[PDB]
Amino acid sequence: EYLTKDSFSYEVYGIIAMQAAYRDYDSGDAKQDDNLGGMQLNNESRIGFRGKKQFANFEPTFIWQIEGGYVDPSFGGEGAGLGERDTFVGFESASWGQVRLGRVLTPMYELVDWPASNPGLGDVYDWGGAIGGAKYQDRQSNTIRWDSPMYADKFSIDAAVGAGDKAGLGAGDDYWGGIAAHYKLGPLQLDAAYEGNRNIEAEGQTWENNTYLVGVQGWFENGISFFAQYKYMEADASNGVNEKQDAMSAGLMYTTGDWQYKLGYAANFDLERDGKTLSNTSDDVVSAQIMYFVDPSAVLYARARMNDFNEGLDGLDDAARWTSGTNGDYNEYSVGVEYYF
Amino acid sequence: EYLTKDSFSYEVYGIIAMQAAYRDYDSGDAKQDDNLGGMQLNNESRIGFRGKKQFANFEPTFIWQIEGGYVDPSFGGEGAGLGERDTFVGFESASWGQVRLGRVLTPMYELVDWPASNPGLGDVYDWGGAIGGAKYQDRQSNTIRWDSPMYADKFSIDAAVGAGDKAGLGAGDDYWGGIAAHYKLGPLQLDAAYEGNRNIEAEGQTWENNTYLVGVQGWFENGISFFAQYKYMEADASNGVNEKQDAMSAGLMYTTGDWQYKLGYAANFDLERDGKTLSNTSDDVVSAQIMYFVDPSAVLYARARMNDFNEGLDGLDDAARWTSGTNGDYNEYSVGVEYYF
Amino acid sequence: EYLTKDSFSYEVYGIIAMQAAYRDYDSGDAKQDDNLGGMQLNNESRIGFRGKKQFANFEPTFIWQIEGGYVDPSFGGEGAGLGERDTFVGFESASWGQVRLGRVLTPMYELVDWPASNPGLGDVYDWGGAIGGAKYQDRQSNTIRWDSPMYADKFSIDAAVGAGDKAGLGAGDDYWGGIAAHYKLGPLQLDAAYEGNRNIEAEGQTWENNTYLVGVQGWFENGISFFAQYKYMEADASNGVNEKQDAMSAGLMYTTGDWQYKLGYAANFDLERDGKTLSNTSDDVVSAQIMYFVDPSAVLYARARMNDFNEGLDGLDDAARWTSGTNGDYNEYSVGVEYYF
Ligand SMILES: CCCCCCCCOCCOCCOCCOCCO
Ligand SMILES: CCCCCCCCOCCOCCOCCOCCO
Ligand SMILES: CCCCCCCCOCCOCCOCCOCCO
Ligand SMILES: CCCCCCCCOCCOCCOCCOCCO
Ligand code: NA
Ligand code: NA
Ligand code: NA
Ligand code: NA
Ligand code: NA
Ligand code: NA
Ligand code: NA
Ligand code: NA
Ligand code: NA
Repeated sequence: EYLTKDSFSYEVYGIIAMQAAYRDYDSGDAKQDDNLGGMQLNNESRIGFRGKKQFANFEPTFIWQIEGGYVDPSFGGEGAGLGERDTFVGFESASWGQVRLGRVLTPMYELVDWPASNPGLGDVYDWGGAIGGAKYQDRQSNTIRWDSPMYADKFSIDAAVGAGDKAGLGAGDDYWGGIAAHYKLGPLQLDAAYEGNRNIEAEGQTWENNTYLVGVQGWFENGISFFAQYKYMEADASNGVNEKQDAMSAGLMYTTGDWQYKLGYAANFDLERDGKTLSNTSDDVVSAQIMYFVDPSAVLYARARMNDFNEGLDGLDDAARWTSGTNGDYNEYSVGVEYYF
Repeated sequence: EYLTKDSFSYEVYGIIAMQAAYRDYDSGDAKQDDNLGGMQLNNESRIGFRGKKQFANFEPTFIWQIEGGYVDPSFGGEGAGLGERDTFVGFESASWGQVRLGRVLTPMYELVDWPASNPGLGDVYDWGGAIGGAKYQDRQSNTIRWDSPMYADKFSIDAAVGAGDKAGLGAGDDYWGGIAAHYKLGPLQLDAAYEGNRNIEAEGQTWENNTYLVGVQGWFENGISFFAQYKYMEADASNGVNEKQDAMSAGLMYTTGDWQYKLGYAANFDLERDGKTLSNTSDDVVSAQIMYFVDPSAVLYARARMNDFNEGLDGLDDAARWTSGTNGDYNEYSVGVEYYF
Repeated sequence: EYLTKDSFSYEVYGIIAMQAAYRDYDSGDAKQDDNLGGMQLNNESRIGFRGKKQFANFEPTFIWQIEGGYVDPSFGGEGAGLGERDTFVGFESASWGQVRLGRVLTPMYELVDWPASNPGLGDVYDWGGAIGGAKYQDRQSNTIRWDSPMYADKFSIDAAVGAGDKAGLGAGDDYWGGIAAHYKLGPLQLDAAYEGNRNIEAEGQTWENNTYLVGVQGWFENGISFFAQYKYMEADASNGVNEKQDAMSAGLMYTTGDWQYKLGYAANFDLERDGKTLSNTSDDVVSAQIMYFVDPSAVLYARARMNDFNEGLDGLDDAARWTSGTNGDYNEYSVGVEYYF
């Protein structure tokens, strides 16, 4: 008659996240600036379901999750389905960690996103950049991913392979594989990652991409913390063209009582095609944030950032290649709340 | 081990609503009548999640809600995302009421919908009418809305501002602001509202709209209740054209034991453009309903209505302006159930 | 303060289902084979809500359900809305069974799907076939369905009528009706069903379809179980053309301890148009499966199947008629898990 934790085979969880963001664009076209700029709300709130089950006849515990998408992001319409964010089944056991099948972050993307896309560094460092093909996937369906245990309390590995975007619709044979490693050393964590994408169809060619990342995170007792990463992207097209572009991201934090101050910087350097530097193909971003720990489950923040994007380039089909800079440079001021349950 | 109300940081709620609706169209084209008319089911059922949190370091209580859309409405395909209906975050405190950010009803729209679009008066009084620009938003994303407390147990105010439909996609600079007030006087409630829409792009112009509303609702001890509203819509286009149209809606109810009888009527009067009446631009609807209070949480109803729409007009670009009458006049018989938990 | 079953007016339920499926196509075009074939994950996981209410003033119990769609199927993108699968309201009472309004399986479709489309026989026997018009609906909105009680513990009937696919959007006047009956006697069940579709618009004509089904299922105590069905499809177009096609499906199972071995076969025979057999319009599939009962609430399985589809035909507008064979023959190896809560 009376319920316990065991009465249910699932848990609802949520991230309630609302940002009010004012953008000021300087694209060169005043109408486009009026259109893209101004105040919006960016509602990144999402609901998920998850659970576990010890099957009677198999030792590794079954796990599963189904996570909804952002319910009303800026620049988009209302509503999200279930299964748009990390959504998987899997198994776990103490001695070998976990394996997940479904829709998860790639090992490389996970590091690109956290720590290195925060606060607002993502237009440059996440999906920014000018390279052809596919530098990496991000959250990707049709994936198998292994997460190792924390060996000797210090070292862990994440490895995955998956189908590409066209392959997932029965429209291509693209695929990828990736791996990351993490090592904890006193106040530091060292990070390294790789992703290779193959059979990528774009601009009339087939591409292979290889992306490499090295990074550090540190947390010191006097309240200073930081991160830094360097990311190296290479791409080869089936007509013989080679491209390379590198990038970096860094952040510095000072935490005192219920406050975190943060500065962030990220940059993509000029792209190189067949040994030649394409001028003005770099991007950068500077960001400042103050965050208040309003509760153990929530934060309030204020943020200011300035994005200075590349001036454009063509792809290998002689048409403009789309980048995060195609819509122009902008600055943004924002405030927000996030709450976790 | 045993659960309480406090074990969860969310509540699921729902409105389970099904209507079987038979429409008989008289559009002037027999094939169109056959297509638009006939029996459908209108499943307006929806699920929502909501909760609150007292943040340790902030006095006003945090509130949130994520509401799904109608799961299978008539004239539409199956399935709704989370966040299609009222979906927001906010804060509340006894002395100042509540503030919500996200997707909510405008102050004007809320009164236009309830009481004045029920039962089935909405084709005329909600989204019906012939005026250019945007007479008002309805449920709108990118909104901040304040709801005052009930001052002196009599008077309350709802005020809001938000981004327009194009601005929410980064495709324009439309916006709007609105306010409503409610005053209790014996068995009556008096209502007034305003909305102003700006930078609305349509028919090759930019438009400003101003809409005003005044109303009454009454509930008497002998079982009679009623509502009546008058609504005045004005619009100015950037080429100098002015338009005006007004409207009304009224309803009379008799409640006895577990039954409510209801008659409803709404009309849009002829539109005026630059001081000249456009003939046959009016609409009206008459509706009758019997409702049974089948449970404290539910109702059953039967409803009959007749819609007589305008005979068409052009917009300022010399093409037909779409209205709720464009698909033709129709009558409708329906039965339904609604249940709340 | 403490919660019971009665504290909630709804239950969450789910089917967590993941299949890893490798397809090898032989379409005649090596690029198309590369595109459609390869490994995908087919995530058929879904979440639902359901509940009941005894209304104070009505004896038949109110029932409802809202079921989400597959969260990330193969050949499709991520995310599903609530209300994509069986989503309805209804009433139930011991003496007359249940009545549902909304989105449910048709009586014919329910038998076509289970037992007769498992394991992987659906390309041929569910949506396969070459006949014009609409052989039957499957899961359909705008439906009323009655499920009788089990009379004398042996005999039951399911009957339904509904609006068609165009009618549901206000774009046509299609409709259907169907019925099925089941008789249980010792270790056998006999099945029979019918569906008639009317006013179906396709290929420049209006169609009527009539589809008939007879079947048997058996379950014996020595671990042998089986099913077999015969399905007869007839269609008449408004220009006088008659089409007929028949089909079958059968399966044999052997269950011992926690294992089920299964073989399945289904076929569509050559279609006949105006008394003439259209050569090479048949399809068939053979499938083998081993299933392990890993828990009382879950299964693991491995499956191999070979599909051999028709070589194409034209519809009555002299263009290719789409069938489940249009993309070419393929074989498939898969493994999966399903778990129910
Ligand atoms: C980007 C890297 C940021 C590094 C932040 C500083 C980390 C720690 O600095 C404080 C050093 O702690 C040792 C204290 O040294 C002073 C000791 O003086 C003598 C008293 O015993
Ligand atoms: C302690 C680490 C210090 C690292 C300093 C290296 C900074 C590199 O800055 C230049 C990279 O290019 C980014 C600037 O791009 C701006 C956009 O350019 C407009 C036309 O491309
Ligand atoms: C508080 C009592 C409210 C009394 C409501 C009376 C409403 C009168 O009916 C108006 C509907 O008129 C329908 C057709 O008339 C068209 C004339 O156009 C100009 C409007 O004055
Ligand atoms: C369409 C033809 C498929 C026929 C397969 C029938 C095989 C079933 O074997 C039954 C023999 O049973 C011997 C053992 O009986 C144990 C008690 O069973 C009670 C009835 O299930
Ligand atoms: Na804008
Ligand atoms: Na939005
Ligand atoms: Na991708
Ligand atoms: Na119709
Ligand atoms: Na519908
Ligand atoms: Na709007
Ligand atoms: Na493929
Ligand atoms: Na998929
Ligand atoms: Na259908």
